[PDB]
Amino acid sequence: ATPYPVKEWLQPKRYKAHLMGTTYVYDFPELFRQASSSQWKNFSADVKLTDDFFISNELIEDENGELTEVEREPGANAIGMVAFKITVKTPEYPRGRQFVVVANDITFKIGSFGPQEDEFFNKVTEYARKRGIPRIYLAANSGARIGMAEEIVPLFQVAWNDAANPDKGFQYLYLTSEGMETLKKFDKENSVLTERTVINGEERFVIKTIIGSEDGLGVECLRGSGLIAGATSRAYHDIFTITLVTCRSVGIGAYLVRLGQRAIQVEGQPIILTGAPAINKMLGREVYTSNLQLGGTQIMYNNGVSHLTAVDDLAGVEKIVEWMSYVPAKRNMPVPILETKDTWDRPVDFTPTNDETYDVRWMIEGRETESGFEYGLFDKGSFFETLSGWAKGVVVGRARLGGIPLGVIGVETRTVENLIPADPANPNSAETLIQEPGQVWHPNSAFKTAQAINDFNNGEQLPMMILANWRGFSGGQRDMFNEVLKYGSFIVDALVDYKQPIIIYIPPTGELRGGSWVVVDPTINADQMEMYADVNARAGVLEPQGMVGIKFRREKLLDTMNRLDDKYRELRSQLSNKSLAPEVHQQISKQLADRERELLPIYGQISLQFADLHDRSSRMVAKGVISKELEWTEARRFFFWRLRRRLNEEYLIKRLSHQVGEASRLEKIARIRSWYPASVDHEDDRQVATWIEENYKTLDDKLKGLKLESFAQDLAKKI
Amino acid sequence: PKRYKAHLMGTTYVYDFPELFRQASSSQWKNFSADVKLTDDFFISNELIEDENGELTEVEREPGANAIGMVAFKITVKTPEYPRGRQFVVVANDITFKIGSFGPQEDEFFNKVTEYARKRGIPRIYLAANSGARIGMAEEIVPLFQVAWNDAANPDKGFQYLYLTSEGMETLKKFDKENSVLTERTVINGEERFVIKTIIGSEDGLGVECLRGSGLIAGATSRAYHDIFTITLVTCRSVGIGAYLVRLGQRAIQVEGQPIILTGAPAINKMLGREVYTSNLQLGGTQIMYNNGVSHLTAVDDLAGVEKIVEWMSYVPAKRNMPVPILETKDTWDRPVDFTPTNDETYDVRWMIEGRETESGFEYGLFDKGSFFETLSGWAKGVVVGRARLGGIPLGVIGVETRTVENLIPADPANPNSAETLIQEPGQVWHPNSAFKTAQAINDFNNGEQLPMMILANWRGFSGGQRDMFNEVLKYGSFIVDALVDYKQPIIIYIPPTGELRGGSWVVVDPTINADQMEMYADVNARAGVLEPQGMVGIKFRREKLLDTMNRLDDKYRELRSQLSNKSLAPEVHQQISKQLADRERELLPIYGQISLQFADLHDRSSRMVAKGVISKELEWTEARRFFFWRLRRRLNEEYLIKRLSHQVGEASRLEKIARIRSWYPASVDHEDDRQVATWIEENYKTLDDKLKGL
Ligand SMILES: Nc1ncnc2[nH]cnc12
Repeated sequence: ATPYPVKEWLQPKRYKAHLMGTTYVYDFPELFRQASSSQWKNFSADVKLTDDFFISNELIEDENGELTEVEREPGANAIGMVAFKITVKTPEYPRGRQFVVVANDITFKIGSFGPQEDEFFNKVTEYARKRGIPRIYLAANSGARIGMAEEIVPLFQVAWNDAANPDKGFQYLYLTSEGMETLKKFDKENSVLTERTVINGEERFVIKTIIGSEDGLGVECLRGSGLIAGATSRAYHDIFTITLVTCRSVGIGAYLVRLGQRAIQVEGQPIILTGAPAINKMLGREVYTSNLQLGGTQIMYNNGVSHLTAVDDLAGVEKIVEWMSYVPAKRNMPVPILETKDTWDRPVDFTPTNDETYDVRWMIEGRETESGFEYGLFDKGSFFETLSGWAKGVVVGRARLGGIPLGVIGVETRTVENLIPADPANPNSAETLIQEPGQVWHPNSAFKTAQAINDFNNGEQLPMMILANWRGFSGGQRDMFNEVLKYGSFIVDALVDYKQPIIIYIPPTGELRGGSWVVVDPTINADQMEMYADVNARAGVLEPQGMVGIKFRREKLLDTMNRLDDKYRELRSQLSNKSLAPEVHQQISKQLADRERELLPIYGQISLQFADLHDRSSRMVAKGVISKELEWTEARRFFFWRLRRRLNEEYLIKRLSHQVGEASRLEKIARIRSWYPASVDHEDDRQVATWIEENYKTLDDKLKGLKLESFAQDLAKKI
Repeated sequence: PKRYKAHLMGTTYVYDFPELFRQASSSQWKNFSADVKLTDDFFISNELIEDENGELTEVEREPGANAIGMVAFKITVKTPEYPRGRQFVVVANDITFKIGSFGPQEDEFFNKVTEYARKRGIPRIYLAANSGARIGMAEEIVPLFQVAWNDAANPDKGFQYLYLTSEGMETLKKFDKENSVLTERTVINGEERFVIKTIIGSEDGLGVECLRGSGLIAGATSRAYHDIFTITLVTCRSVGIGAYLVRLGQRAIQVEGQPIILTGAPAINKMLGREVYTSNLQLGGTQIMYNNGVSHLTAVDDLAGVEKIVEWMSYVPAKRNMPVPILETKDTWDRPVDFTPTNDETYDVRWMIEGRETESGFEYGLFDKGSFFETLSGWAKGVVVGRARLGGIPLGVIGVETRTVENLIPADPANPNSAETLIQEPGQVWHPNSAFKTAQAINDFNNGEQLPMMILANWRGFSGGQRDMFNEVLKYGSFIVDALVDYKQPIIIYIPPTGELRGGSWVVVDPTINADQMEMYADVNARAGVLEPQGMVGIKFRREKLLDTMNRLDDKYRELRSQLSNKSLAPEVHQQISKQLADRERELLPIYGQISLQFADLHDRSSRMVAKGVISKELEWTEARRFFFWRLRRRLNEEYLIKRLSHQVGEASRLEKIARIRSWYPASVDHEDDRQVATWIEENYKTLDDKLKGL
């Protein structure tokens, strides 16, 4: 009979949790242990983990409401919101990093949000924020806590219109002196707001407002939803936030998942507002058959609300751990550099061809060809895609470049068949398929791009590379009506807001035209952006077919003919050098038309090539619009050292902006680069980075001392 | 001439706009105080131009000698809100200078102007009339290039590359343009052919350099919207960067038939090898941009367009961080609010806001008669966004349409199976568009306008259906929260009379979201609760509990209940009685369900809201105008004091600042009386001022 203690017996709560299809909240810490363990297996199997590599500390409020640490038997939570402070030693943080886990106890009042759960959830968020560590939220709730005064139930009355016929209706509810007394025989007068009265022989205290002695019935909870809605809203711009939906999320539940932005949905676990049964009655019909139709994975994932989906709670936890490996340990710390086995010093194997279609992910991480492995731009097996089920025109995810973490955005060259499911509420609604052309921003892909730039920026504080390859925005009616202009603008706002280095880069077979260029041009945020174009990329306000349709028309094509074709030329002269007889002019005009009707194609071809010669990177360098043109196969090596140099100098600027007399970026960049010895030329990225890194110790000193002179000069002289 | 050109375009000639502003300004007065006779210098417009150092400077010159396609004027006019005058610059595209194209210079000038406005904190108006980014080819290489055919005979069989002769090469050297093409010498039979590797041109503004400029200003306008009041009028057409410029400025009035697009119908039909679109208006006309919210407003023509810009400005400050422009008017603050909603029949939230004329007289609304200036009225009509004055105090106001919206949607021309679809949007419920409109308004009221705000909250919650959820309603609702967090002025949330605020709706407008600026108030005739009664009984007062209530308040039902449990009868007897138990339940159930509803409703009252301390006070509609006028005025005054304070060598926290201030008042002042506190502060701005510097 079970060789070991049945845990669902020792703690029935655990069984209720399992009965509702989710993990028992006090069992989630172990799930994070298991995932952190795998993190190491997948990175270095010969590593031997002790037991102190993972530490989970439960946090509960003390008397002054200050969260402290407590070790105690699970199932002892007085409120339905629990929290843990994890501090685990991971590959990118051998000495360990820390984060907090906030979770609804789904067994406690079905995970409902009451004033206490709310204030606790808020108290925890500020705990993380003040420390700068990530805030993980496991959501499994039933929303705001509802209720009625159960004390007024057993004793209210009905001022009927006609006592002997209740059907005729009533006029008001009230309590008898008896009831009015029954309340104090327990001290619950506040439970109601009455108004004295007498009648055909009796007392009548009409109820004007039922309030209830119990806390957590209505608006006070609503008040608490808002405290935490704005708290998360704020946290997202301050620390790495992320929510995992483990059973379901309703009301502020569905709003907290979104406000935290990054969200992982376990399949079968709905994210909803008002439930299907409620909607059905509302609509007076049996329209929906399951909450999944409202907030299931085919909605929230295809929608973009859920950045990822997981088959079960453990899978979802492993995805949170994986996501964190890219983020800094705490706010304002250098990005977690984890050198893999895929050295930076190598060529880039897979290369596109302006013919055969390709998956942009190949360029990103590589291809597993039937004859070996073609390495991509980034570290082998490092790409961690996100928002994969929404706006597939774009490809966003995290990655590592020579061990350096960064956000990556690519363009999907293949046409996406976005299939929209019919609306059950509309008897004559039809499943419909939208075809989204590759290399073109649509309302959804623009918004997605914006979302990604913002998520790399706010909590992750990451560098980012955009393999820009857009022919523009869709300008057709439908997409203009769907406000592609608004989502397109969001892109600019996101880049202006970005605080880490940005690399824009038109890849090989790529191009970046009119509308698309304006939203990614370095000038938008000169401080962090830089653009590069592959020697084999293209760029211009219009495409040749377009550029020609306006500045290389027929007449012009013909002028080129008369100048470059002997037959057409000599023919032109005969029609304009001598007065010919009608019969002869006709005879020759025909020979003209037929010649035009034979060279025209080739010549039209010639004009395109003329146009395409301006759309070259060489011109980009010439006009000073990019920083450099590059050799694709050499990109990895090049960017590896450009990012590392950029990052290294940025870290120095930030320090040189923590003291007193704030100076312009320029000056800080001056002061810094004068620290370099003649033996290292500024223009050399690998020369600078290596330098800064080899002297961090020394540098650290120079900066600290720089502050001392300040915080002691303004004082020494403050006479 | 120039004028004629511009008029062929359908727009007004650039140097004729100031005259239009002038005309509109004189109107403001005729509307304000008729009998006034402005003097020619009540308005002053100076054209701005670049100088040696490139630094903008004012000048007076020939209305038409601009060397670029971007023009700028510095308006300075005396208005009703600013008698001693207010300022603002106006940048525009010269539609006759290369079709308002954006060459690198038009760009760096525009950017230059924007920063000029941003540094002085003054509004930046933009008149859009352009063809987008400038395009061109190295025209000097067209008569000089050669084709190395596969076979000079039968040229139709291809070519290998373009080059320049030894001559053409000298043709460039001569006219000092040897830098128009990057080339590479070759050794064919006869002489050398410079193989064209890439063309550059001698003229500037042919491609990418143009795009750079486009970007530079895209981020410049993006930045300006968060720094100064920005607005733009679409006078002729706006293409590409022009259209992105209209959006990035956020505020936009669109002149009818003046399209805003990214690519013309021609290019697109061409793009789809078929005659899809007939007009550019189908792509960016007011039926497109106005209905979708990109164009807050539309004007019949340029003058009307400019008028609306001037009317919009009468609500915003003169320069960044300037006290909102108070403008007391005929309709004084001390009066009751007339129009009142009635759960019975339907109403228009506007009547509540601006009053309505009745076949008896003018029923005054909550705000100053005639001061409502609605915007974004062609998009998401579930919400009513606008600006008005409360006893002269300007402020953004958001109300809720209670009447169903019949959203009509045009078929898609490029999809031959498309059909005009009519989506009905129910009242008092957020949908993706209305939630989005709500956040946009809050964002626009806060960024350049810097206005206080009152939201007459009346929402059953968000749409939970599949469609509205599939369409991301969850994303736009959250936008609202972010907008409130960012708010920098005083906010007032007021659940109006026949109104309510439930589970999902209440969470995005709670005062705790931004304790520093918000406050909530509920009418004594309003409702609130996580669930609506129907929903509450649905869970907490079901069939069973209902029966338990019948068995307690209905004598015969208990009689019957008793018999079946206090004596043990014969089969036929137990059957008969059980039957009559049912007949009784199917008689009272209805009216008893009514009771459970009433029972639930008594929990959703403002009194409980006060009891719980979730609102500030319950109020009476008719008496709201009076209450709010002094609460706002009062808070405006304390905020003023909060800033003058904070601004010192020890900045503390709200609670603290607001407490060192309130500790300055006379001990006899009631920190709870708004009129008295405002009155005192105003009577002591200097006395208060002295004390400040006294630290
Ligand atoms: N934007 C533009 N610039 C220059 N010439 C053009 N011809 C048509 N559109 C143009």
